[PDB]
Amino acid sequence: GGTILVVTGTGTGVGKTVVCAALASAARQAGIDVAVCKPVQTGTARGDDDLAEVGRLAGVTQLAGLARYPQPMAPAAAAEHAGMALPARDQIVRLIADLDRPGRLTLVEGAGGLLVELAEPGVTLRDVAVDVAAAALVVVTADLGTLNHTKLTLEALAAQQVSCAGLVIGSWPDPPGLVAASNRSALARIAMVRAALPAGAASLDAGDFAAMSAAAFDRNWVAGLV
Amino acid sequence: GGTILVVTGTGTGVGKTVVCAALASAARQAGIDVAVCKPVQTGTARGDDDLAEVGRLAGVTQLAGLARYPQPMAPAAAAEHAGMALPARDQIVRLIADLDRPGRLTLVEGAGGLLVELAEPGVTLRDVAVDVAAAALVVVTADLGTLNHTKLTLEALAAQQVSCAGLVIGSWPDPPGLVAASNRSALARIAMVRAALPAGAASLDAGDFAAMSAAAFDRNWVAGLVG
Ligand SMILES: O=C(O)Cc1ccc(C[C@@H]2CCC[C@H]2CC(=O)O)cc1
Ligand SMILES: O=C(O)Cc1ccc(C[C@H]2CCC[C@@H]2CC(=O)O)cc1
Repeated sequence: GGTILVVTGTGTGVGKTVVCAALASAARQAGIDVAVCKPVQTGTARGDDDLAEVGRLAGVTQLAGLARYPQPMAPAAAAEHAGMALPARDQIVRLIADLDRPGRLTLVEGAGGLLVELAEPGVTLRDVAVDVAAAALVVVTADLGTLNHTKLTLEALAAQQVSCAGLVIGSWPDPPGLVAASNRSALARIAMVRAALPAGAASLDAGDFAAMSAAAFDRNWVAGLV
Repeated sequence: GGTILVVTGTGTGVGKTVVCAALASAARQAGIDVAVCKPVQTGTARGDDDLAEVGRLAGVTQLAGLARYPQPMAPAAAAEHAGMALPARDQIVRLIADLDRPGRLTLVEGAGGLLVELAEPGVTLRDVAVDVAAAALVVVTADLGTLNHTKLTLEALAAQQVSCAGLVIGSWPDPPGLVAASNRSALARIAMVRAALPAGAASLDAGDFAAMSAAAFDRNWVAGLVG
């Protein structure tokens, strides 16, 4: 096959989706074919559609999903509220494996943090990454507390031999500030910081977002992904 | 010795200090001698003093500090900003060991989350807990995101065989929305929820705080903490 990368985060609302779009965009601009799988989407009642975000920000067309829940909650809580089960582990893993092909960078977005239940029973994006032999890109914030959450997430990855492909700071403030500046240096000593997306990047149009994305990542690392 | 509990949290600003005071208050009301220690305190330049707040809220007089740093940041960054060094591992252990005595509950309040560096090189409250044979009480929020952070924290505890003394929800909203309610039920399936402090607990005066504290915990769990 090709390269499967799961795009996780230290938590919820840390920029997972915008990073997935940024990497997608930078990889497409490197001539890499990109697909994104988001097996479970919640929050559809209020308009949440992370696949469409990547579609519009990055131009990706291979956008694979299995389930959509109206409530802006955890997949398990959203599915409980809807009275309908989450998808099965086999559906997620097989969808990703069917998406994966030579020459292609396939990004996998879960929901919230790394140990969030995505499929029955208590299957997580970590289990899925083990099953498809994917490495994990970990999206982190620049804010107070990001170091503990990052170290916690990287331990959980290594505790299951899920390789860490690096960190991305989901939102980099202007101008940084003492905590943000200190955190960025401390994060680099924990793992490779592959990018720090400027704050506000999620609101960019497709051309501006592509420009930002190409500049945010190191071309050689992107091109080395596949 | 007695019982040493480290009081940690899923992150920063989740209620560790108020939980430390609430459990100290509850233990003191059951006649248990309580000492609270804060190995590393930052933010002294804006008046942060968790030992002083624990003393204010719970009446604890046996309060032991060690390292203090002005800036309200992580210990490593706050020490580097002040031109100072982090304490060594053995200094934190000595701080705690000197407090430990039979019949006494010694609470060790961390700074930030569990894997925060408290001593060079990369020594965390988890290591300290191994060193002094302490279990860890994990303070959590009820907010969206708490389940992942709680499971991450508990996994990190088990990875070094640090027993989890249970969870405490540091602020419980009244009434709870769907997410808060769903989270409390899910949290109780991953570990014992020892208490759920009512929102605004940090503002209660001494009497109300002591009453809140006595209600928040199961008297038999508190009284069983130390013989
Ligand atoms: O995890 C990191 O980013 C590193 C890290 C972030 C924050 C803290 C403690 C904060 C700092 C000032 C106030 C205190 C409140 C608290 O005790 O949580 C320690 C380490
Ligand atoms: O960990 C918990 O407490 C449970 C939990 C919490 C939040 C999510 C993600 C979703 C939920 C809605 C917006 C968010 C969008 C996103 O962050 O991708 C998943 C599991």
